[PDB]
Amino acid sequence: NALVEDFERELGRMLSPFELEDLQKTVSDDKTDPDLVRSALREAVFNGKTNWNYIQAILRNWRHEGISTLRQVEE
Ligand SMILES: [Zn+2]
Ligand SMILES: [Zn+2]
Ligand SMILES: [Zn+2]
Ligand SMILES: [Zn+2]
Repeated sequence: NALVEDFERELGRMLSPFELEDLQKTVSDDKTDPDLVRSALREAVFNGKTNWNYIQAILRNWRHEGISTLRQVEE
């Protein structure tokens, strides 16, 4: 999974089952574009804050504003 692979490379560690499951959920259940997830990861990297919770806070701030696809944030 390229996305998981992005996460593990930046995090420098494997995702836990819970994180793997959280990612599945956000993408399928919550219908979040994987490229939107990846751009939250990008933004955490660009901030020098590559940690799970920080990436999720970026995604939550975007979800609050009704943003679930990368086009909505701008491709
Ligand atoms: Zn990648
Ligand atoms: Zn969780
Ligand atoms: Zn959910
Ligand atoms: Zn993609």
